[PDB]
Amino acid sequence: RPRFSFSIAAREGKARTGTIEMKRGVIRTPAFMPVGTAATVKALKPETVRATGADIILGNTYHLMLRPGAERIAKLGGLHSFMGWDRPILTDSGGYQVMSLSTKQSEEGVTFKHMLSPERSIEIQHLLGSDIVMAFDECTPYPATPSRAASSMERSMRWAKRSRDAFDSRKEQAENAALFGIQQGSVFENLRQQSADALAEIGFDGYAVGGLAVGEGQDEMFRVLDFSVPMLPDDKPHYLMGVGKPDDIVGAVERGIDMFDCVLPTRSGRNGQAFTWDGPINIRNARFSEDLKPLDSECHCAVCQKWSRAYIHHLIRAGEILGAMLMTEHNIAFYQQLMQKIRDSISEGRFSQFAQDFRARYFA
Amino acid sequence: RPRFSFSIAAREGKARTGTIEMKRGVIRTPAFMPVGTAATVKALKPETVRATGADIILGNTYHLMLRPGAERIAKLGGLHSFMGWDRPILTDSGGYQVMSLSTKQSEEGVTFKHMLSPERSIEIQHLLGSDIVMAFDECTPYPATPSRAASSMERSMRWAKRSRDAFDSRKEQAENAALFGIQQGSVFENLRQQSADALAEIGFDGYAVGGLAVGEGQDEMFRVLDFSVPMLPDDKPHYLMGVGKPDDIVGAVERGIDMFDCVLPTRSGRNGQAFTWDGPINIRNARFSEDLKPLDSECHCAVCQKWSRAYIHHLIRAGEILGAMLMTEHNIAFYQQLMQKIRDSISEGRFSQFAQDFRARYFA
Ligand SMILES: O=c1[nH]cnc2cc3nc(NCCN4CCOCC4)[nH]c3cc12
Ligand SMILES: O=c1[nH]cnc2cc3nc(NCCN4CCOCC4)[nH]c3cc12
Ligand SMILES: [Zn+2]
Ligand SMILES: [Zn+2]
Repeated sequence: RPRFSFSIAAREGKARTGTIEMKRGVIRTPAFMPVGTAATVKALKPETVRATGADIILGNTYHLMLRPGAERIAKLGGLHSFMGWDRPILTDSGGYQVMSLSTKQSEEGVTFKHMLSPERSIEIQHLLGSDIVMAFDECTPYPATPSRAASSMERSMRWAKRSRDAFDSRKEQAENAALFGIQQGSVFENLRQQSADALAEIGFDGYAVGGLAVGEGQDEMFRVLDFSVPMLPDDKPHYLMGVGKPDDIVGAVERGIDMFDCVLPTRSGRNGQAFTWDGPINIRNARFSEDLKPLDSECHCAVCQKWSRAYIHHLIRAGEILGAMLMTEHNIAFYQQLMQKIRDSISEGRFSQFAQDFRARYFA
Repeated sequence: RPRFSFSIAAREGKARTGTIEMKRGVIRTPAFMPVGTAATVKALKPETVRATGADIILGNTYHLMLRPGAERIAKLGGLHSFMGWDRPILTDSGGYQVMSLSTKQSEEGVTFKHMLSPERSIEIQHLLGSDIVMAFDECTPYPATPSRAASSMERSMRWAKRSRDAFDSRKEQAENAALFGIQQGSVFENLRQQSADALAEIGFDGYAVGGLAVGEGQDEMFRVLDFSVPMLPDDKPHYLMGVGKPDDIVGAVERGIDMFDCVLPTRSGRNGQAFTWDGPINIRNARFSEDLKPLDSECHCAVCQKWSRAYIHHLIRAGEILGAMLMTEHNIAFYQQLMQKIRDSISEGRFSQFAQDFRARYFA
């Protein structure tokens, strides 16, 4: 019923658990968003994505704005109808992948081989029918000089204001969707503070920590999160973009993050990597050829209820589509079970113990 | 409950409809068997294969005997457990693909780059836990001289007797599975008769028409079926190997065939060809880019209940796994709906009219 309502039900240290209520559904936080690259979570029907426990998916905009195109998807009834996912979708701005997959940069926006600006990005996300819209920003490369990081962040803040204005100008979008801003500033505490101040001044429904998971490594990422997350408004969701491995997620939650997206469970799945409570395994390895156990001994997913490591080993080695399907369903389910354990442990005031127990076993 | 019981419930001309009862399930005839190439019906979970209406699948033996190997599959609990399909499986002998995918031929069997003989084939199928076992034969190439066809057929008949003996020697196989013989003789009526006589003398649970769908074309295939099928025992199932397109199936049923297998619905599915009552379409074609209709307007499958041509067009053009999944599920469901319409129309004594109506619309 509500457009966007974030409620925090429980806390432990910097960690929070709660819910975001939106018109298309409730999102339990901390949340993991499976990534839909070109209007599909690779190798999964939407009903299967939901069966794993996902409340919301991320829709990449960059590919969709090229093919089939945002106007075409709108003509076909919007992204939800098009792909058959009726729950919330968070769309990215399209700019991150422009820089990584295409470019000419200016104050207006980015030209690439088309022009993408804050205004055009917001309109594209509107045409897709996004529930959570990301402001159009610039992900500062790493490493960056303080001066380069500063000028980059400042441009992102101007683009954040333009994103806000474009979103607010579209009545139907403002009434039915939410808008998140993205903090920049590289690894520099003062710039992160200036960025947080600028975003709070403008005002958003949620705040992402941008500019991380770009090669800096976990120690440095955690160091930056240590000071950066407390700068954001406490009463709104905190979203860490493009993170990450299970241990990255646990540590980020310990530091105040409420939302995550990553291609790892899907991409790894197709490549033969399965996540387990005892760490990742490569199912192609010969040691699994006669292993009748499920991928993970505790996992509640449909794959682990029915098929053996030996069978999935065979499928992946044979290049069979079903191999990709089963690995992906399991990995996404594993990620959702991780999030559920995180939510329950915070709710119960035993998250610290969970984090310690998780790491001891995962890295044994 | 029974090992193998074929009952004919209704007839119209040469067409029959009925059931084969086996320990793992009932098979409604005329039946279409989706093909499982390497212990998977490509891009489908077994539950989805069943949801389309399939009563039985065909398991290719050739690939499995190489990897993971028949002894390994037996150690892992058999093919049914391995792949998660608990209903009947018909296994081929492995010899057809040896000739088409690998060879040295002799009276003992075939050597290839391993030796495959009637005895080894039967043992492999036993290790897999097959419900319907195919005799090991030789598919005569087309065209063939009468003398070459004759010597080839005669060798197949000797191999059929050896297959029978090997099957009967394995108590557990003889008690729980069925054995089909394969008629040869190329396009020659006298040789087809000699082959049928030899097979009936030995005695099988079912009889396949071999040596067809090997380049002869539909007119010639139908011509050979016209005289060949009546030579087989009327009271046992008739199985046409490797057929075929929807119109091939309808015409073969008109000529007395009860069982079919073909890679077309699965293989075509992955390649972008969808079967419809108005003929096949290629979903990649630009004309489908904004088409909100389902693949077929009447189809009862889950794919046609939920997704548009436009979406599947997008998926297939993007090389997305979900595209292969949806196309394959629809095509297999379409084939099963065809078989259901065939069964109902024969039961109701209106199959002739159905065949005419089907062809008029399919080829309009
Ligand atoms: O500042 C950002 N602004 C807008 N989008 C982003 C997306 C981002 N994605 C990553 N990292 C992705 C890490 N992946 C891990 C798996 O393999 C692919 C890379 N960092 C990101 C930062 C930003
Ligand atoms: O005498 C036979 N003996 C044992 N196995 C067979 C398998 C057979 N498979 C075909 N034809 C297959 C036709 N396919 C159509 C679809 O594209 C691939 C070929 N004909 C066949 C004949 C025999
Ligand atoms: Zn699992
Ligand atoms: Zn359909």
